[PDB]
Amino acid sequence: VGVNINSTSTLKAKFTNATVDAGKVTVNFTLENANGVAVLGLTKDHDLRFGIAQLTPVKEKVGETEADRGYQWQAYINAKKEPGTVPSGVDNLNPSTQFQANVESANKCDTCLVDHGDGSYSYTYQVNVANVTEPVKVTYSADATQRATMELELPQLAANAHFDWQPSTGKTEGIQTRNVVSIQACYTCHQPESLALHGGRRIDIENCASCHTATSGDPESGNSIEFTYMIHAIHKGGERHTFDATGAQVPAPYKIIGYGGKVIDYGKVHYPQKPAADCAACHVEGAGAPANADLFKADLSNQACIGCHTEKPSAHHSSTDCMACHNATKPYGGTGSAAKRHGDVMKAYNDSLGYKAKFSNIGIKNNALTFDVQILDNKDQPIGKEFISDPSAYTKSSIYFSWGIDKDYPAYTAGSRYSDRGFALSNSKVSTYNEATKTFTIDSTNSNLKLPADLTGMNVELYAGVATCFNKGGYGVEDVVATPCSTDTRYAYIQDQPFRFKWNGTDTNSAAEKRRAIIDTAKCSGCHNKEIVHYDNGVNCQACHTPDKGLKTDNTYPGTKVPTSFAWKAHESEGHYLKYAGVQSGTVLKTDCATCHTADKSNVVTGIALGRSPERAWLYGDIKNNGAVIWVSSDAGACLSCHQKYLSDAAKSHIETNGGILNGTSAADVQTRASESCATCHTPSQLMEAHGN
Ligand code: HEC
Ligand code: HEC
Ligand code: HEC
Ligand code: HEC
Ligand code: HEC
Ligand code: HEC
Ligand code: HEC
Ligand code: HEC
Ligand code: HEC
Ligand code: HEC
Ligand SMILES: [Ca+2]
Ligand SMILES: [Ca+2]
Repeated sequence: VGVNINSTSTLKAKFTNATVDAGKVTVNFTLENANGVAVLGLTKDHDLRFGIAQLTPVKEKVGETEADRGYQWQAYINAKKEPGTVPSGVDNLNPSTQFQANVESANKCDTCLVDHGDGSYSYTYQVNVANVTEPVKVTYSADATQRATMELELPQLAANAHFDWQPSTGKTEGIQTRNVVSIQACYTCHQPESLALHGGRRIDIENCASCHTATSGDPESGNSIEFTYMIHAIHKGGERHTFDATGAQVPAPYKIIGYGGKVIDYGKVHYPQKPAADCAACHVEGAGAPANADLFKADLSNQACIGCHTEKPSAHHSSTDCMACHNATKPYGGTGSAAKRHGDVMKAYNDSLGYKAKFSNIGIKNNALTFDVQILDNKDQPIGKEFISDPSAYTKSSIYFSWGIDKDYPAYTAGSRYSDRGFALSNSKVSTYNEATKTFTIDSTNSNLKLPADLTGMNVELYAGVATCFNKGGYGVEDVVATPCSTDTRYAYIQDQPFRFKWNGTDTNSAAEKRRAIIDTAKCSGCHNKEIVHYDNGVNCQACHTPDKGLKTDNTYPGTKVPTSFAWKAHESEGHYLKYAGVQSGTVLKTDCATCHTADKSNVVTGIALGRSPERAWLYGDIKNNGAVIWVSSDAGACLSCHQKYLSDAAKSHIETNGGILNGTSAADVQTRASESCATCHTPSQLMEAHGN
């Protein structure tokens, strides 16, 4: 007739209805598995807890007036907490008495929970919601929306459930809500486990909001743990700063002190988004978005701003009433609302999404490469050289010519390096600017380019690693627009696809051969947003960062020599493996190859398919012979982008027994002795399972 709770591998809790009788709350809910079969045997002695809160309209008296704060969750269960253990030698703390909302455990009431034997249950709260005054007062209103929450922790799973309803009417639809964000936006950056918080027993956003209330804080740090403030502060991370009385910028890390005085220092957090002002990463709007998704522009909260900017966001700030000056209805002189000012930041990047390069007159003059190039805005109009950016003296807006782009791009040797195939628009030796057409003419004559003997049949590419200058928002600045580069401007890379074709000697109309699918760049962009690190015209890093690219010195690494390949840069990046980095939440784990690599509709990681480029030879350093230049076969070198440092003898023999090379003197040497059969066993599916997926 049903299935026992202590045996079921899946569980779904659903509230059906709720009732309030003179402060007495009774909720009704059902338990079911994935198939929908009733789950029986839930007792009070299971890790079963319940919360109850009101969505209360809040006004705040700020001086001689009241400001609307919208609706805030107020739990009926709160406790007053004096600070427990506070660690010493830890800065940025201010221990003080704080309130904390809580749930009530069912095991405290012998007659509160009823099993109906059919998969449905009824729970009567131990708290009376009619007159809660201490330690935190909640003025009950039957017209106000109430939220019941339940959390359940079993051996095999943890479950949450919530229920919003209006007591006066019994409506669950068409009532005041505070549905702002969705867990799906969080999952764009977060491993689901990294958001299974506390015991791993708290999963749903609605549960978070029910307990992380505006009146709650951490006693041992003195920090607010209000849902909005906390999440903002956390993600501002190491970029959270403030200004003292002298007007100097000082770090303001958000720290939470917990059990035994342990320190979670969110100053260690590095938010991956560039720029970091795009609210939409969490505040998603559109079809299927939460009802109140536009609350981040309602301008009803100062705490919300303070979460990221603190109370002194500049040397010139003195008042803390953020909404008095930063709003849309009646802004302060010289400034604007958050939406507008944050909008100013985004403007340059949003514009650059419509910026592209137009190539023309491609050919050969005196056995040298030549071509014309224009840089277009989002009106399809050319921009002057004054707007073209040179970010540094070593990083310049340049055009990069590539060949063998369907394989692994040109080899890193004299004449075919990124620096040999690149041409800066500001370098008069190779670049000439026509002012009447706003067009650059490039000639490879005065360079170190070693063009292949015959380009016929080759899949070539012209890549525009180009950025454009824009002004910044600020006092009295109404609009952010393209601005000739200066000491006060900022740059943003243009965003287009590299121009690719098959060389025939006559035209650029013949399509080029496609390279294998390796990574899904939309995944890259999901976490990083507009740009990643440098040369951020899309994700075309593999044009410079080749498998045979020169070794780099890293004194913290065995042999003091590390590769510089694209795969290495991504596989080795600290933020891609947050197990012992950051706050160790495992938010990003490189072990999950589907984080970056291409996967089909059936969730098969096709991007890590082996043996698709047998002719490839990687460049590594021998961790024994002081980072001595060695050469590694195709599939092995892909594995050694993570496995090199702690590599065992048996593992080495495993490579070699199966056709692998780990001691080449050259690439040709490798191709001679290489005969890999790795794709027979190490398949995409078994590689995922081997890494814990
Ligand atoms: C009440 C039953 C809560 C629920 C539901 C959620 N949180 Fe929680 N959280 C709660 C308290 C009382 C505290 C203070 C702990 C302290 O040391 O003072 C916290 C703390 C956090 C933190 C800080 C770091 C940490 O404790 O590890 C975070 C990041 C946090 N809470 C997140 C969080 C999330 C995402 C929740 C929904 C899944 C959530 N909390 C629910 C109380 C309660
Ligand atoms: C994910 C890391 C977020 C980023 C990026 C931004 N916000 Fe946010 N915001 C986040 C959460 C979890 C919440 C609470 C949702 C809830 O159910 O309560 C919020 C809420 C806000 C609010 C509303 C505050 C209130 O009315 O009480 C505002 C005004 C707000 N956030 C502003 C804001 C802005 C301007 C952002 C871009 C700079 C931004 N947020 C980013 C999580 C995240
Ligand atoms: C974290 C998700 C934030 C929230 C919440 C708020 N702001 Fe913000 N702001 C954030 C970033 C990453 C930046 C870019 C500057 C930086 O610190 O890196 C900003 C910037 C501003 C600015 C200046 C705009 C500019 O051109 O630099 C203003 C005036 C501003 N922010 C105001 C503001 C207000 C009023 C907020 C509450 C509604 C608010 N911010 C929240 C990150 C975050
Ligand atoms: C009127 C007295 C204001 C109050 C109250 C707050 N802000 Fe402000 N802010 C104000 C002006 C005139 C300016 C300069 C114009 C501009 O848009 O930059 C600012 C600027 C900021 C900034 C950006 C500063 C910088 O990037 O160097 C931020 C991040 C900011 N304001 C945030 C902020 C917060 C969090 C506030 C509440 C504590 C707040 N402002 C109040 C005017 C006024
Ligand atoms: C979320 C699961 C991510 C995906 C998908 C990608 N990256 Fe990432 N990356 C992420 C984080 C949290 C960080 C740390 C940010 C920091 O400032 O330290 C990073 C970091 C990088 C870096 C270094 C950035 C820097 O030094 O400024 C690089 C070069 C990088 N990531 C590359 C990269 C590429 C090419 C990706 C697509 C295959 C990609 N990342 C995806 C989180 C996430
Ligand atoms: C040629 C114009 C390049 C493009 C396109 C990309 N990178 Fe790069 N990068 C290049 C050089 C010559 C160097 C210095 C030596 C080295 O190989 O390390 C770098 C450096 C990096 C680094 C480390 C240094 C740093 O700034 O953090 C990283 C993490 C890196 N490169 C990653 C990276 C990514 C993600 C790219 C696509 C957006 C990318 N590079 C493109 C040359 C070139
Ligand atoms: C990419 C831009 C992210 C988005 C979208 C969200 N989060 Fe995030 N979060 C991100 C990083 C890089 C980190 C640091 C992780 C580390 O281990 O260093 C975090 C951290 C958190 C935490 C703290 C977890 C812990 O202390 O154990 C929480 C509670 C958290 N993030 C919550 C959260 C929510 C609710 C989001 C949706 C509104 C969300 N994050 C989105 C990066 C990103
Ligand atoms: C994002 C941080 C990644 C994670 C997570 C994983 N990989 Fe990756 N890998 C990444 C990049 C940017 C590249 C190079 C892309 C390019 O254009 O050259 C790679 C490369 C590989 C390859 C080579 C595939 C081929 O040549 O056809 C393999 C086989 C590979 N990576 C394996 C792999 C595994 C097993 C992972 C889980 C442990 C994994 N990758 C995660 C970026 C990222
Ligand atoms: C960085 C993204 C990696 C790439 C590329 C490859 N591997 Fe990996 N692997 C990586 C880590 C951090 C770990 C440890 C896992 C853990 O939970 O601690 C592993 C582990 C394995 C294992 C299992 C080892 C064990 O003792 O059980 C296997 C069998 C394995 N890796 C194989 C493998 C192969 C064949 C790869 C090239 C195709 C490869 N990995 C790439 C990180 C990374
Ligand atoms: C079937 C006979 C396989 C062939 C062909 C290849 N691999 Fe393998 N690999 C296989 C198993 C059953 C295991 C785990 C047990 C073991 O004997 O190691 C592995 C392990 C690896 C590892 C992980 C080593 C470690 O984490 O210490 C790596 C890095 C690895 N294998 C690489 C590799 C390469 C490059 C291959 C093609 C030349 C290859 N393997 C083939 C099964 C089989
Ligand atoms: Ca605490
Ligand atoms: Ca965790």
